[PDB]
Amino acid sequence: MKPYIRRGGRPGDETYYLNIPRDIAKALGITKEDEFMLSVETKDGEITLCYKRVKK
Amino acid sequence: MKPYIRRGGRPGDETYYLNIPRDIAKALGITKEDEFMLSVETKDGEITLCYKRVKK
Repeated sequence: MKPYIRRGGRPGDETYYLNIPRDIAKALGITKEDEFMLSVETKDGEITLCYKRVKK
Repeated sequence: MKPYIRRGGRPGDETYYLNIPRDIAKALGITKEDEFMLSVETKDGEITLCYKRVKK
């Protein structure tokens, strides 16, 4: 998947999002109550964004 | 941090997103054409969503 990038009026106020596909979200029971801790790590010498579910 | 949940009619026809903080996005040079491969793992015994960049 490609990143989901949103903008406002002011230049440089853009925000970035990664999608959670429906069936993966459904299989994981992901809800608006969940909390994630984000780490940056290496997977196969490539850059990885890891969201660890910490709450709910 | 929490998920960015957007639209839905309620029935699991919702969409789920995880935010990349702007300066992590900037430090990784994230642009709209980057490609990410989503994998699901355990970290400290908790579910982790890992997004590996597979194309810049």
